[PDB]
Amino acid sequence: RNLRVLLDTAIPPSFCDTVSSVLLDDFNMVSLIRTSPADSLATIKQDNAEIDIAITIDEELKISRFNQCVLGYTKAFVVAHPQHPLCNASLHSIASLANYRQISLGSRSGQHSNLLRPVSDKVLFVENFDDMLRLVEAGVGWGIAPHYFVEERLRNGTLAVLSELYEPGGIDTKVYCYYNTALESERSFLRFLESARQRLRELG
Amino acid sequence: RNLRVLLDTAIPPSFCDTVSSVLLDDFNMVSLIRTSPADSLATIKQDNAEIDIAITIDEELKISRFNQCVLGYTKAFVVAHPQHPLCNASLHSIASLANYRQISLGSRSGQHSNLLRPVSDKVLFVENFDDMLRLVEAGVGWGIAPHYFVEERLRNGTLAVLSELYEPGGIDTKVYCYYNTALESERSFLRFLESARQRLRELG
Ligand SMILES: CC(C)Oc1ccc(-c2ncc(CNc3ccnc(C(F)(F)F)c3)cn2)cc1Cl
Ligand SMILES: CC(C)Oc1ccc(-c2ncc(CNc3ccnc(C(F)(F)F)c3)cn2)cc1Cl
Repeated sequence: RNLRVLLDTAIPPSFCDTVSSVLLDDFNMVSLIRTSPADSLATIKQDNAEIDIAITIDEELKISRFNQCVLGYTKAFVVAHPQHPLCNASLHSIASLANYRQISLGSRSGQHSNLLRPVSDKVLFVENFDDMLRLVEAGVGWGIAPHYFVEERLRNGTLAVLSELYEPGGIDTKVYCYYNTALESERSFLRFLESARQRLRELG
Repeated sequence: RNLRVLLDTAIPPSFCDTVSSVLLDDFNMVSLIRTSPADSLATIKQDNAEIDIAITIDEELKISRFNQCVLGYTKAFVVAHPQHPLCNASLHSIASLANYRQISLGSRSGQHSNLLRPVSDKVLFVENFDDMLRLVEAGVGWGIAPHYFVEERLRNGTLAVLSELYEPGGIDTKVYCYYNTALESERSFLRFLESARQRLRELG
């Protein structure tokens, strides 16, 4: 039968690399789908999408018709222009960053998870990290981005990090894997889980 | 828009690993499809399948509505049971292997490419390498298989190689990449080509 895997934008692509390497060996067709973390959960719930596996950071225990396991952790950072105001203060709190503009990830349904619910009251919603960064690089605000996006930008100084007194080394965020009940009865999935887990570990 | 990549069974899975790693970065949805090498070409020709990229070993310059490039080489071997008759003779020719039973890959359309057209006159068609090997291990005949299938079997002695005076180190077979004209105008594809090429090289 056909499979349809979903990976949110927070998960780096070299992960879907190793996901498809494994699943094809014991399948016919594997469809990889990318979505904003704000849209990931809402997508699988639609019975119309026939999503069989979802791999995202958003959290929910009330998801129905699916199950839930943990694959590992990804990494995120609070970034802002190097000359952005809050780099002068090595001691900026949540209530201090809530008074500036955040570049959040707006959802296509309007709902906002407790995960990606913006922190600031002055917010400017986007649908993807590429646009979140095009703004943050212009100094329009700050935002929380995956490590793989802000990796190059941080090394060459186009972009600085604000989240080091909060959590040194970046904000670790669980990657979860929702999966439809029927795949419980199958090896390859268990083989995929063990490989996906060892795959997210190697990214540290 | 949506993409649908096709990989034949002769190409190992860790290759579709690196194919999807690259394409997703600059796409929304990538669908990976596995097919017997005998069925690969016939599939893309069907305009009903909406195949956008095909990656197989079968050869044809008259393919219409597509283009054609070369990605690298895979490897194959002529294998047979270790106690199979033709291991006694270190000097078996094509006309000597044509008198025994071959386990070929039959096609769903009946047609047989000049590539996978069986060599022997006594042939037993299968649709996949797993069944080709279940027979060859039983000593029902010999067959031409990809390196990644007969890798473990050869190391632990469950299966021997007959194709070393023909071509030492295994029969190298070009992997090609057929691709629809519209993708000519795009970077990621050129980025995919250069990565897929360096990916098949690393498998040597
Ligand atoms: C420096 C300190 C004073 O400020 C902050 C520290 C931490 C947080 C913070 N909020 C939400 C979460 C939940 N997880 C994510 C939310 C959004 N996106 C992502 C990802 F980028 F991974 F996709 C992950 C994690 N951390 C917010 C602030 Cl403002
Ligand atoms: C030892 C010698 C005396 O015998 C032989 C030597 C070589 C050949 C031979 N024939 C066809 C081709 C074409 N390429 C493939 C055909 C089928 N399958 C595959 C793959 F496995 F890769 F998918 C590749 C290559 N080689 C046949 C014989 Cl009998």
